[PDB]
Amino acid sequence: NSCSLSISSPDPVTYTIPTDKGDKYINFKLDVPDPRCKALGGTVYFWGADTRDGKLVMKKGQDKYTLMTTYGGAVQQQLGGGYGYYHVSQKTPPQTISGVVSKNVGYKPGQYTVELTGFFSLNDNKQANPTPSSLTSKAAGKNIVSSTGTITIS
Repeated sequence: NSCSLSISSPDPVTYTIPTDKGDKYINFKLDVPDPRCKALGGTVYFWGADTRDGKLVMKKGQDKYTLMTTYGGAVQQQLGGGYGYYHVSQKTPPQTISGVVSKNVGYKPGQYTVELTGFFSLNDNKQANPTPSSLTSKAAGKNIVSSTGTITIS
């Protein structure tokens, strides 16, 4: 089938910097419709502009910062981030992506924008687990989505 993951970031996340290393996660609400597409395993693959592989970047105006974004939500244990996929069933809820700020920095206050993709690798006709090798042609044929959320530094 032909399906994609939603991207809904619910307003800027409030980054509390109590001790600089406070750290917080920015939530992007991803969701794949049609249980038929989800039945494959609806593997969640996302990437932004982070410095490691591409995860997320907080940017406002001319201030873009690359942070190590590793997501949770429903991720398998902790194997997340770029190429961090989970096993979605036809009855699995939307997949939430969480972005982690460079807590080694302690950025300056501001409402930054975070760019994220987050498609699901669809296999069709299997109902078990999609092929991660399909990521090699990610932009080709696959319904890669992209949105921009927000991070309020505090």
